[PDB]
Amino acid sequence: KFPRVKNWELGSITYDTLCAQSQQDGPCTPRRCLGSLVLPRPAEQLLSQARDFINQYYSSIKRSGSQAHEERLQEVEAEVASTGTYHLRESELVFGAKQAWRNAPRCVGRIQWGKLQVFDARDCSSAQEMFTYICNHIKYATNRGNLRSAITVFPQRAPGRGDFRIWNSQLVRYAGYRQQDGSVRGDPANVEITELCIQHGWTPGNGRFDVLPLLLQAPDEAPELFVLPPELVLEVPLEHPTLEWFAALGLRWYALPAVSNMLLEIGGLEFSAAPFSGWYMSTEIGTRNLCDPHRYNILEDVAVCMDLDTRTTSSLWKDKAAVEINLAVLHSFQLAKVTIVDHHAATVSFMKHLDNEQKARGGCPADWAWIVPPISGSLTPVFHQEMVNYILSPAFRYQPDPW
Amino acid sequence: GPKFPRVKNWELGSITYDTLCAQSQQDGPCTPRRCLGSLVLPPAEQLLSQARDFINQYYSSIKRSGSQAHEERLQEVEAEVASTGTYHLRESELVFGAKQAWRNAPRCVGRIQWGKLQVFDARDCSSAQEMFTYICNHIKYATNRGNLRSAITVFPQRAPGRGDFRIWNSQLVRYAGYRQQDGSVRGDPANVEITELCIQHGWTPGNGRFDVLPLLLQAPDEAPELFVLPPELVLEVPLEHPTLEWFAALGLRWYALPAVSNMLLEIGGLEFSAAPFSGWYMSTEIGTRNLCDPHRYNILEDVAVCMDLDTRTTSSLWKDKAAVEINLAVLHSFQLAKVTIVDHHAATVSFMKHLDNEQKARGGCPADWAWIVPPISGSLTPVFHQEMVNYILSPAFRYQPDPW
Ligand code: HEM
Ligand code: HEM
Ligand SMILES: Fc1cccc(C[C@@H]2C[C@H]2NCCc2ccnc(-n3ccnc3)n2)c1
Ligand SMILES: Fc1cccc(C[C@@H]2C[C@H]2NCCc2ccnc(-n3ccnc3)n2)c1
Ligand SMILES: C[C@H](O)[C@H](O)[C@H]1CNc2nc(N)[nH]c(=O)c2N1
Ligand SMILES: C[C@H](O)[C@H](O)[C@H]1CNc2nc(N)[nH]c(=O)c2N1
Ligand SMILES: [Zn+2]
Repeated sequence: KFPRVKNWELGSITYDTLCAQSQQDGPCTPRRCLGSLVLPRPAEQLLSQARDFINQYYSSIKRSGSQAHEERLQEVEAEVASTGTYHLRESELVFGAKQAWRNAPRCVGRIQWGKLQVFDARDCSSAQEMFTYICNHIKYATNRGNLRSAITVFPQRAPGRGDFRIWNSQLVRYAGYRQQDGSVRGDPANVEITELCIQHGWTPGNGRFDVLPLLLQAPDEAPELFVLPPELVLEVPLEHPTLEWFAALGLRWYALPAVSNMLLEIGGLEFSAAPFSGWYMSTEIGTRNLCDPHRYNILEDVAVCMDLDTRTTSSLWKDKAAVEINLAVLHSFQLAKVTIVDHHAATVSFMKHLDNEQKARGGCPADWAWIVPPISGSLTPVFHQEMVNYILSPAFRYQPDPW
Repeated sequence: GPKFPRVKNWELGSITYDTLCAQSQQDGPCTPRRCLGSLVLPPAEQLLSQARDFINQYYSSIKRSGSQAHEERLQEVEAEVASTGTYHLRESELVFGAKQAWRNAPRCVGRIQWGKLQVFDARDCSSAQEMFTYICNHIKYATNRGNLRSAITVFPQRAPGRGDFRIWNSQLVRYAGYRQQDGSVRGDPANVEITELCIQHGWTPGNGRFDVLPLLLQAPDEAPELFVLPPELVLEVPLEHPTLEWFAALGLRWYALPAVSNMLLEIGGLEFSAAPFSGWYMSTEIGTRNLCDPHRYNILEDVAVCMDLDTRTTSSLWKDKAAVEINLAVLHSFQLAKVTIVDHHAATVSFMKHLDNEQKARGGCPADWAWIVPPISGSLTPVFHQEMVNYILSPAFRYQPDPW
């Protein structure tokens, strides 16, 4: 039937009936659960996704059955019948983008879902125009450190025509320069994208925190290279509140977390270039970006600066170092007046969100393994909260790298 | 290419495929519509097919699959179920299935040790006094004065039209939880119910934070009887911190032996309702869950205050700091007292090795990511970065309803 969802800290029980409105399969079956996998392994179709979304939309503005509702359904119906596709009204698009964020099972920032600035960029016809749009998104979202959630939406995909794409996974990323002695200077996650940029004519640096250029691709054209104006890219030097040697490590991170390679699906329409940004949760930088073994991997360095017993695991040097690194990030962002949220405040707001959604929709799709932060899991309330995972539409999806 | 789940390690870039999951006979809670992977609690013909499957597992494991002894044992079991409705396991079959149930347990991070398990056959036990004796023997052997040893004691199987053997307590060692007149709980809140049950059954209760509970043991079709463990059998470790000298003054302690006693051990359709097993602790079980869960001892605020942290703002990471020191204290104290313990780094490293071993041996390993990843320092350990497939294999350990 419907999943009984229990919170083990409070003894409380909800029933998820929102999951019944899932029209898309996930990776699991009764025989085996694949919930920990990061990636996923005619015109009547399109028409029904379209009607469904238009229905959601008119329900959202409390105008179901009305004249504008009926008329909008026929517009969509007439357009698909004749051209095999259709187009969204700006207001529908705004609604759709907001629902997509709201439906995102991995996002711990969804308390904010109704407060999203949506830029319509569907009147874009060149890489160069994409660059102008992207720069404005960055300026707006960054806002001198008082970060604001934004999405910019580029022209949808069209049958038998290449996609608009941003090649970079994030609008802001540090280069990863593969040294021929195996090692990597900079961010190992970005070795491939850095190499692509160089091949398309970028003059490379030799630092650990070199901001990449963007490769933008207008349909069926080679990607073009655009160096972002340094004044648009706000960064925070990292220093520790009590450990005065920490700043000497020469660490920094950018302020704007903007995903640029995910696909946005609304009403059966697909937007292959639709970068979005909010603000960082501190553990994203402090734990994953700086401490992941296959990223900057600074745990041992900091642990030695703290004069810790690296010899054995049981001294918990790793854990001690990690906490200070995360503390340094929160302190540094706070000192620079750049918006940040720690994992405790984050998960506390997420619980409140689960509650809002239970009353609003009868449930909330959430991915436990992603919502629970990378350190201090059970210290946060989400750890103790059962969650149901499923795919609702509108939705953000992964898509292949365009190369 | 391959028609089996693809499994990736994101730290190392390595790919595997799980073919073992194909052997799964029991469905879990998930469907294509929704993932319920994070939920904690999600006929002779029937028996025969389960039994045949197990005897096949057994003969495969001794490499006599297809043999005469194999086909004979099958006929023996089929003929035994024929005249009685049940069958019985040979001793070494019981040992194999006990070890295979542990090896199959998706939630257990200690499975590297699965081959080294002492199996105490107690299928001759006929009273509650006898259960207590066997349990005491288990505690003595498993504890081994601090040099801990994996063990399980198997009591008689469920029998048609006859009451189960049951240990009412969830563990062999558990602290009491006394509900106060002011609504609070003294001791361990996890154990309020079992505590009140012990009292109802005649236990004279203490009033400490760390009172060991008596066992409520139940022989077929009999009321449970109460048994107090002799204190010298129950090894405890006082908790101190290696540098913070005041930590020892908190008066915190924990027992050495983690022994689960309310789980049902299923082998070839046969159900062993009382089959307590024990290993040694992974340090975060004590330091993070037992000592810091809000609904357990909840000492995080206490420790933080002592460390002089700013408990008024989340962004001080005072929870994170205190939690680290509490885990360090758990480790340091067990080490100092020479009681076996494994930290969450060492444990996960060893579990990675287990996965590699099982990949070669069985072509996969069922594993519950939410339960394998530790409750602090998640992405600091390698299993965080390891994708896992979860499914039910048999023989298996299973949750069972509480006897009352
Ligand atoms: C406003 C502050 C926000 C915070 C604090 C936040 C937090 C997070 C975090 C921690 C993750 C996990 C990502 C990872 O660790 O790789 C995530 C993922 C995600 N977020 Fe946000 N988020 C915010 C805003 C937004 C916005 C504005 C959108 C889109 C409109 C969004 C959509 C998503 C999606 C689709 C994912 C999944 C990404 C993936 O599967 O790789 N979030 N969020
Ligand atoms: C040898 C050292 C062992 C270690 C370090 C270990 C570690 C763990 C840990 C950390 C858990 C998670 C439980 C929780 O967080 O509440 C667990 C669960 C489990 N273990 Fe072990 N274990 C060990 C031995 C054993 C043995 C000997 C058996 C059985 C013969 C066993 C069977 C299980 C089962 C069935 C679970 C799942 C419990 C549940 O779902 O409630 N383990 N183990
Ligand atoms: F190679 C890969 C294949 C699949 C997933 C992967 C990691 C996922 C991309 C990361 N998911 C988003 C990470 C991120 C970065 C910056 N900002 C945000 N962000 C912004 C708002 N909400 C999240 N997310 C790598
Ligand atoms: F109220 C509840 C309902 C369902 C599950 C829950 C937590 C699971 C009991 C805990 N799982 C066993 C915990 C445990 C304790 C002591 N030792 C061991 N142990 C020993 C060897 N391997 C594990 N596990 C509470
Ligand atoms: C294998 C595992 O599922 C994978 O590493 C996941 C776990 N949870 C995560 N959670 C967040 N927030 N971000 C991640 O990249 C991941 N990775
Ligand atoms: C809701 C969630 O599934 C629950 O809190 C789980 C998460 N992971 C766990 N992991 C372990 N090892 N032990 C547990 O009791 C739990 N509890
Ligand atoms: Zn699942």
